[PDB]
Amino acid sequence: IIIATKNGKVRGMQLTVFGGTVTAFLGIPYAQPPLGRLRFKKPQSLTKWSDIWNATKYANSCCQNIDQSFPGFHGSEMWNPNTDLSEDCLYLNVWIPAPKPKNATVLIWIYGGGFQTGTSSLHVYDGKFLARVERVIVVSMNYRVGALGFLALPGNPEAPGNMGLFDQQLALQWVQKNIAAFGGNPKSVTLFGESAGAASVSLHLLSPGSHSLFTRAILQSGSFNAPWAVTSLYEARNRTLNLAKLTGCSRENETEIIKCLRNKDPQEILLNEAFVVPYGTPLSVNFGPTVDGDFLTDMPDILLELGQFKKTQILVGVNKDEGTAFLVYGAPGFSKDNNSIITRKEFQEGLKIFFPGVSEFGKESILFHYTDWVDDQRPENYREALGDVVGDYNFICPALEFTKKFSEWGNNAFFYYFEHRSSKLPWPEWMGVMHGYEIEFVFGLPLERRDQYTKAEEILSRSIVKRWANFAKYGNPQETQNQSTSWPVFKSTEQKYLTLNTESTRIMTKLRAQQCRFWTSFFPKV
Ligand SMILES: *[C@@H]1O[C@H](CO[C@@H]2O[C@@H](C)[C@@H](O)[C@@H](O)[C@@H]2O)[C@@H](O[C@@H]2O[C@H](CO)[C@@H](O)[C@H](O)[C@H]2NC(C)=O)[C@H](O)[C@H]1NC(C)=O
Ligand SMILES: *[C@@H]1O[C@H](CO[C@@H]2O[C@@H](C)[C@@H](O)[C@@H](O)[C@@H]2O)[C@@H](O[C@@H]2O[C@H](CO)[C@@H](O)[C@H](O)[C@H]2NC(C)=O)[C@H](O)[C@H]1NC(C)=O
Ligand SMILES: *[C@@H]1O[C@H](CO[C@@H]2O[C@@H](C)[C@@H](O)[C@@H](O)[C@@H]2O)[C@@H](O[C@@H]2O[C@H](CO)[C@@H](O)[C@H](O)[C@H]2NC(C)=O)[C@H](O)[C@H]1NC(C)=O
Ligand SMILES: O[C@H](CNCC1CC1)[C@H](Cc1ccccc1)NC1c2ccccc2-c2ccccc21
Ligand SMILES: *[C@@H]1O[C@H](CO[C@@H]2O[C@@H](C)[C@@H](O)[C@@H](O)[C@@H]2O)[C@@H](O)[C@H](O)[C@H]1NC(C)=O
Ligand SMILES: CC(=O)N[C@H]1[C@H]([C@H](O)[C@H](O)CO)O[C@@](O)(C(=O)O)C[C@@H]1O
Ligand SMILES: *[C@@H]1O[C@H](CO)[C@@H](O)[C@H](O)[C@H]1NC(C)=O
Ligand SMILES: *[C@@H]1O[C@H](CO)[C@@H](O)[C@H](O)[C@H]1NC(C)=O
Repeated sequence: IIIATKNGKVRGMQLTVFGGTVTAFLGIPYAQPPLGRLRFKKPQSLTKWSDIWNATKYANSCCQNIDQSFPGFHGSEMWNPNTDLSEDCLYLNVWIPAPKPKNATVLIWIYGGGFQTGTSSLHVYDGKFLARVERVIVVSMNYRVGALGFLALPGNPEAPGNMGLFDQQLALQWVQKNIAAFGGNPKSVTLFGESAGAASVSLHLLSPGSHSLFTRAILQSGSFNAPWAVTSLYEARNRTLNLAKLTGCSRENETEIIKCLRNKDPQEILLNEAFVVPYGTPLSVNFGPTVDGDFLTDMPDILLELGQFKKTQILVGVNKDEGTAFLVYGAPGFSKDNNSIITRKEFQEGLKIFFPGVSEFGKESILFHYTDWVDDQRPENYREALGDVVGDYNFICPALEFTKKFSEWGNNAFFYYFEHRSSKLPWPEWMGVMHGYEIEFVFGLPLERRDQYTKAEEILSRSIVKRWANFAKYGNPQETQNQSTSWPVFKSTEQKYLTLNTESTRIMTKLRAQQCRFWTSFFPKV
């Protein structure tokens, strides 16, 4: 099956999914390759081609550093890129149902990875199940990460910043111009992403250039007001200058530096990205979004607080154990290969790792709020406390605060709390319901009866997929049929949220209330 797009014909391939068929278009280009003089610049528009572009395999992933902490371990390596790294990486994928739909709701995925890593070709991002089961069209794109996607000299178009966000945006534009030819409805587009993907989604709700490119938004374990999500104009300059010094590209003509950095191999630039931060943490975002004055006209907390954003429905949520994944990438006494019972002194040293530039008093205050023990004798007390600290500060409390702020301007919001630990999850049991391990269920992998998921997980994925699709299609994430628990809207007074798990789906109120008052009211003062 061949589809004419605005720049030429693309050839797809046919997949067999659950005694049915999905048509996949893998690796459609959506921009000029950002090579040569185009490196660091905004994405540029594609010239027409006259042949039939063969979009039958995933394209190159964007250049990025690889996580090497656990060679050969599936828990880490399932996130590493699975196509060639290349600067020539601006491509996207389309999964359309067979038979070709008439006017199908579109779902556009934006992956995470700290704005430094990630790729759409990952196994847990396979959109074929969603196309098959719910008859939506699924789209995902590669966008530039790390310095190549977010190096910033504010105002200088040679490296203005937010390039990777503009990559995402050009891809949203491609869906507006072309998805009708695939049987998709450009007027029913829902963005969803996880982690830095989710924070990207939240920034598309703030960027005026994106408002007409989508209908609704879903934010999984991430939002722009998370402390790791935005780099300051200060740090972006200090980081850019450090990179120039590390590469021997220190000049004075601000442009003669970009020229110099444009003659370096991608590998030299990736080498030096690690040391532009003076003190890194497991959550360091060396090169991320900035207030460029183009994609983002003001500091996003101000836009949020004053209601300057797209008015539409949002779906937001977090996992029970967001913080534990990061503990084994640096904290003392932690190991994925033992139960990581840490002492008080280990805990204290762990705060220095995750809060390097924070005062003695700031760290004491974290210790104080999180070491009032419901039982003071439990040996896991400090191990659990450190994960909760990292998770509440870095994910859970910023997401709650985004949802409160956003819903105060009249729009329906739905909040979930994911607390099912995958039965195939390769990390140890003390790490719990980890960051990123709801994605399997959102994409419907447990629906594959061949895998090792239980029947309970098939049913739970089955409802999540239904709820997500009903949110994309109708702005209302109900499962109206198998007598499901009704998901209430998140109001700033009541703060009702839905818990997702295999046993019992319940309505609760005011998640992590005590913890988030500390992080969102007090801690910003220090
Ligand atoms: C494709 O469907 C659209 C209508 O879909 C709606 O879009 C949003 C308003 C969303 O919020 C939901 O209500 C729906 O999913 C049809 O759009 C029409 O397009 C013509 C121009 O082409 C325009 O003049 C009409 O006003 C549009 N109708 C509406 C209700 O906005 C479109 O006709 C459908 N195309 C098909 C079925 O081929
Ligand atoms: C802003 O940048 C300076 C310079 O960073 C140093 O050089 C880079 C190439 C890279 O290797 C960094 O890791 C270096 O630290 C920072 O100042 C340095 O601070 C460290 C300790 O904090 C000190 O040992 C160095 O001698 C300092 N060098 C210089 C030139 O000042 C500075 O900390 C950065 N951040 C801030 C907030 O100023
Ligand atoms: C859990 O393991 C950590 C990490 O040690 C590594 O993993 C072990 C499973 C084993 O293979 C070690 O040889 C590895 O180096 C332990 O932390 C170490 O503890 C010792 C003494 O307490 C200390 O000298 C080391 O510096 C620590 N290593 C670190 C912090 O990286 C930890 O004690 C183990 N805990 C339990 C409960 O088993
Ligand atoms: O391998 C990172 C975990 N971090 C540690 C840094 C040293 C590599 C993560 C991939 C992963 C691992 C285990 C379980 C689930 C996902 N993906 C990113 C990331 C990559 C590089 C730099 C910063 C970040 C960052 C920052 C905040 C949130 C998420 C992430
Ligand atoms: C594009 O693909 C055309 C048809 O390819 C068919 O499917 C692919 C996946 C292969 O398995 C091939 O053997 C099949 O015939 C080719 O005829 C054409 O040459 C290709 N063009 C380019 C530029 O690759
Ligand atoms: C070093 C190593 O691979 N150790 C063990 C792994 C991992 O520690 C965990 O899966 C989390 O990493 O898990 C087992 O205990 C398990 O119960 O399957 C078997 C294996 O010996
Ligand atoms: C030097 O900087 C100026 C702006 O200050 C710029 O116009 C000029 O092009 C730069 N030099 C070169 C060789 O590009
Ligand atoms: C509802 O239950 C039936 C089994 O009785 C199942 O086949 C179907 O997939 C379920 N639907 C949803 C949306 O969970």
